[PDB]
Parts: sequence; C-alpha cells; structure tokens
Amino acid sequence: MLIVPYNLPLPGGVVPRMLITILGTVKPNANRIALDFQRGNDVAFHFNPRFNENNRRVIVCNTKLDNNWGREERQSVFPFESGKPFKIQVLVEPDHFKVAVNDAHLLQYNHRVKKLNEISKLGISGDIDLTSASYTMI
Ligand SMILES: COc1cccc(C(=O)N[C@H]2[C@@H](O)[C@@H](CO)O[C@@H](S[C@@H]3O[C@H](CO)[C@H](O)[C@H](NC(=O)c4cccc(OC)c4)[C@H]3O)[C@@H]2O)c1
Repeated sequence: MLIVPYNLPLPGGVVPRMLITILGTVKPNANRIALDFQRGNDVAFHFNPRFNENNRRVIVCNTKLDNNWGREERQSVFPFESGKPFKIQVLVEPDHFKVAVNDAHLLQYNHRVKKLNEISKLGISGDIDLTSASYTMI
C-alpha cells in the first residue's frame, strides 16, 4: 500500500546504530527487488535480489559512483519467495551494512562510500507490495 518505487529520506545520512526496516510482500511472479542507499546520484549500497538470472536466484550487491557500477558482491543464500511477506533489516555498523531477512542474518557489505552522513536517501523498488519503511536507533 506504499507506492513503489518509494523514497525514504534518511535525515543527516546514516550512522552506526541506525536500523532500517522494510516490510512488504513479494509479488507472485517476481523478477527483482532493489534497495538503493544513495549519496546524491551515487549509490552507496545497492541490494538487488534477482529471481531469475539464468534460472538461478541470487542477491547482487554493488556501489555506483559517477554513474559507474563497481565490483559486485554476490550471495547464493536467497531468503525471498514469490508471493510471501518478508522483513528486511539493514543495520549500519561502523565497517559495514549488516542485512538480516526474516530475522536471519544474510550478508554484510563493507562501506565503499565513506561519508555515511551524506547517504541521505533510501530508494525501494521492484516487484513488491510495500507495507512500511522506517528507521530507528538501537
Ligand atoms: C532491471 O531494472 C532496473 C531498474 C533500475 C536499475 C537497474 C540497475 O541499474 N540494475 C543494474 C545493477 O543491478 C547492477 C549491479 O552491478 O547490475 C546490472 S547487470 C550487470 O551487468 C554487468 C555488465 O554491465 C555484468 O554482466 C554483471 N555481472 C557480473 O558482474 C557478475 C559477477 C560475478 C558473477 C557473475 O555471475 C553470473 C556475474 C551484471 O550483474 C544491472 O543492470 C535495473
């Protein structure tokens, strides 16, 4: 019931101890999901579940700088299921983003973009019904 793509402002950027929670349901014949933590036009952290990349399910993570994608980091563990409700938690830690899905740790992504306080937007897109997007400090 939120409109997708959805932009969640992150006022003053991110900081260690900030927890971002996304609740939604994957659409039945989903192809992709994306979370894009942005620093202006750059994408500090792109989190991209792909449901059918050569008939395999994979999560691709990357950074986009000056319109150029970098080296992908790929994860073979794939917790999403078409048609099913999910929870994504992204905890900012000093050295990484730490991602858990459905309360199970999934992956960490080392900070490539250093100016955490300038990562001031989260875009949420793809083949989901989005229920809520929020943040809190733990
Ligand atoms: C679809 O709707 C939208 C909507 C809005 C935005 C976007 C968006 O910008 N998505 C891009 C983003 O996800 C980006 C992330 O890197 O990937 C690219 S695809 C990428 O293309 C690269 C060549 O240019 C290579 O082929 C690369 N593969 C590897 O590096 C590789 C590595 C190891 C192992 C391996 O094993 C198979 C493969 C491919 O992932 C997406 O197009 C798409």
